[PDB]
Amino acid sequence: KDMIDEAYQLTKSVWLKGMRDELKKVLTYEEAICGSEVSEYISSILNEDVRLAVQQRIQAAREGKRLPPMDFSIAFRMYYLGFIAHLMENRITNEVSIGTNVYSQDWSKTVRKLTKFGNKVIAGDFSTLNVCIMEKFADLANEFYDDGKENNLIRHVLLMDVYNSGNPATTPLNCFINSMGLRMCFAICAKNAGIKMTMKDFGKHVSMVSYGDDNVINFSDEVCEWYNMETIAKAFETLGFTYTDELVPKWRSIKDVQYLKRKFRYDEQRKVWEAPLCMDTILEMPNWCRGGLDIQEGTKLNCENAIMELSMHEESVFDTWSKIIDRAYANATGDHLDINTYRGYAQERFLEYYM
Ligand SMILES: [Cl-]
Ligand SMILES: [Cl-]
Ligand SMILES: [Cl-]
Ligand SMILES: [Cl-]
Ligand SMILES: [Mg+2]
Ligand SMILES: [Mg+2]
Repeated sequence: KDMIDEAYQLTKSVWLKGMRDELKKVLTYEEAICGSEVSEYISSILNEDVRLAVQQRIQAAREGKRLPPMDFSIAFRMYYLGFIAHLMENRITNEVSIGTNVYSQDWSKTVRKLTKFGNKVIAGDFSTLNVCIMEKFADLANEFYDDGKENNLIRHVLLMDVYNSGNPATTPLNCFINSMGLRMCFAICAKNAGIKMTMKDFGKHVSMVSYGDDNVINFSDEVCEWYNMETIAKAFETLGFTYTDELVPKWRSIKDVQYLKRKFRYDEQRKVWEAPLCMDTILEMPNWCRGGLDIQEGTKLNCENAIMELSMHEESVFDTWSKIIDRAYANATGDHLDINTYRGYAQERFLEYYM
């Protein structure tokens, strides 16, 4: 139907909150590669044979033609990174989790946003192409920049190669499909159960957040018997997407759900919301070889980070596994880790993010 149009308008209101004029510029080739001092979120990732290829790509886009990988990434960043930097500066309340600092108050902010309409909460990821939602991503970028007919054509041409290209290309795009596809699901879930609500009632019953293809969705009890994992998964295949649950209940609680390979843990003693990383991920950070074979430059640092990551689980888990990781590294290398205590890591996070 013409619901893509109302999805797009609702989303725009949300995603455009907090606009800064200093960010509505296409970046120079140098800014695209080494960042700019306008944002903490525009940062730095032959020297003149590829600039000549970016040039060929930009001009060919200006006349409507697209070409066929590093030059694509720099171009895309030039025309889109200010927008992405805007989403990151207004993160979480704008439904976009790109830029979340899980060691900081962002995590409790994410929790405050996913408990806004009660206790029911779901999570999962989508998989496929739907060029009608993708199209509108170019549109919303263009609406953000307001910089002329030519730039708009370039954003539309670049977006057509994003999936075949990189990380900053598909990740905010899939965030957009999330915010869009789940307002659409809300509307098609109300027609199949004959509820006299419209997409403008989404923002009164649903709070959501996304990181690329992965989301967490909070919804009120009022809407929960017709808008939940079961119905939303079905609605989402009407749009061309499989929508699996990470790990089928109709809802859960914020403490049961996994997001960015982490969980929402409230620490009763230290009264704080923390982001324990899955042990299966933590435990692939060290090199366990007892002969210290492929010890790379970052092996020591990888071990230290794994142990820092243990400090956001309960203390029992940090006490068990930090000793295991510490002894393994010692026997393998004959060297030692510089690690902190449990409350030492907690204090590190307080001094840097709560103060
Ligand atoms: Cl299509
Ligand atoms: Cl775990
Ligand atoms: Cl987990
Ligand atoms: Cl071994
Ligand atoms: Mg993912
Ligand atoms: Mg593993």
